[PDB]
Amino acid sequence: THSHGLFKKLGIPGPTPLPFLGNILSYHKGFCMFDMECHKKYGKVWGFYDGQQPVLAITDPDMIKTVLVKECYSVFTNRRPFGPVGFMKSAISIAEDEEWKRLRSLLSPTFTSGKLKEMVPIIAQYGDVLVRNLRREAETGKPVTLKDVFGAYSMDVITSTSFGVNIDSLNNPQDPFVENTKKLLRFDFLDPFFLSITVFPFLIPILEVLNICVFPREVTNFLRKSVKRMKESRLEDTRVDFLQLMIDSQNSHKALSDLELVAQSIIFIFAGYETTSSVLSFIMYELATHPDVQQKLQEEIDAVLPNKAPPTYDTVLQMEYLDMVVNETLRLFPIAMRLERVCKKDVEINGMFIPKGVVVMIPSYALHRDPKYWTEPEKFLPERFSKKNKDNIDPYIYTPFGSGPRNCIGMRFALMNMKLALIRVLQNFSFKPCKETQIPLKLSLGGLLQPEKPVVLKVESR
Ligand code: HEM
Ligand SMILES: O=C(Nc1ccccc1Cl)Nc1cc(C(F)(F)F)ccc1-n1ccnc1
Repeated sequence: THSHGLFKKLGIPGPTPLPFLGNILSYHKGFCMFDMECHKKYGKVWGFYDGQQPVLAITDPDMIKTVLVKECYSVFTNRRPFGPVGFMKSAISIAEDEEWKRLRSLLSPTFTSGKLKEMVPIIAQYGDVLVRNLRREAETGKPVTLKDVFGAYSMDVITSTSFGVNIDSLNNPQDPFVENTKKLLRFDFLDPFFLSITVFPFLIPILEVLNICVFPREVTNFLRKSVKRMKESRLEDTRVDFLQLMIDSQNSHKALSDLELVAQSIIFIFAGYETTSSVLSFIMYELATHPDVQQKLQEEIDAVLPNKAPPTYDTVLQMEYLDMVVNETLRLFPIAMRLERVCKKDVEINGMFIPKGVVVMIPSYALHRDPKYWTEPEKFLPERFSKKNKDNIDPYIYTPFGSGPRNCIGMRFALMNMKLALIRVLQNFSFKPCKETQIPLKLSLGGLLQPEKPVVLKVESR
């Protein structure tokens, strides 16, 4: 069509596109598979079309450095729009250009290491809540789905970190916080809706004026009113909360708005609910099929934390083998699967012309399983990140949280929240592969990096 000849005139390889659709039909196996194939059959740089949108994939570590870090503020500043957002336009992950830079500057102190030390005790409380619910699940003698026990833990952590709501989600699934935020799941960009707007981006403004938001409107309105209630109730009571830290910044760039505060509060829930639980389920599955790693980690946890001691910020950063298990699992399963930046101007990077409007993509999943930089990439060898071998890895081929000024702002929080859970559960429980567990676990063919079947494992007291 009009823009389907852009990659041919630049001498860039890629799958031949079909009219009105581009290469969306090649998504029959999902983004992860499709990127790995195009890597094998085209080399280091290739291109494809999401409808009429040209997407350029780069794998050179220097080019990834230029896009994500070097020329970030100048050229590659924003991600591609993904649908009708409504008032959630002010979310930091959705904000663009000057709005994003202000929001990140006014929200960066919220994710300091010092503020994280102050949040460890609160996250610790629901680690003990997790084992109690896990004790009953283990005594039943039946396999346990890890997605639900971790989702309950992640929900409990989010409600206590973002707000002052202290709830046991597993046994109290009736609080309006628990019910509405339970629907804040990841986006399957290969479902009929997101596929349709990817081929029909012209329908996004139509959806917006219909007040059709990508997020559930009932959940957003409830959470906005809840913050309005809490903001008044916190004043009447006159704290360690993502909200309170934002309140303590609003009263003292230019400023942060009341609606902006609500928007960022919801995005923290959206960025943390399933992502933490999904990675936690992935981590425990890999420990069950490789008990040697599970044994050494359990021994290391007992060494740093004798007599089932409670974890502390400093002790968590001390445990090395736990950091190795988390990193290697993220290498096998980068749940973002991709990193995207929009080229706002005509620019040349590392001797390559990038015309304005092209979406530049970094295939995180494809790079993390590339035989070039990784040895036996299909295996779970957590020793790759040993202190001696933790330098050979290129920090721009392994990008689980992204890189540059637009990386995951909650990387330290997520890593601490995940590790705090892993210490408590492993030092009390051991996990064995039940029959229903798929030993060669298969990944889903949709837009999410999730297993084909929910991971079920046998759990027992230690
Ligand atoms: C283990 C779970 C998580 C993983 C694997 C993950 C990964 C990522 C990735 C790959 C990005 C895109 C970075 C890039 O484009 O350069 C991102 C962005 C972001 N994440 Fe996370 N994330 C996780 C959890 C969280 C949590 C719990 C929070 C909230 C406390 C959070 C807050 C954010 C924000 C605010 C951004 C956008 C930052 C920006 O646009 O400037 N993430 N994350
Ligand atoms: O852009 C993303 N990539 C991603 C990261 C982790 C897991 C899965 C994915 Cl696909 N995720 C994202 C998107 C939004 C937006 F929909 F508002 F754009 C808001 C928050 C996050 N997010 C999740 C975890 N950390 C950040």
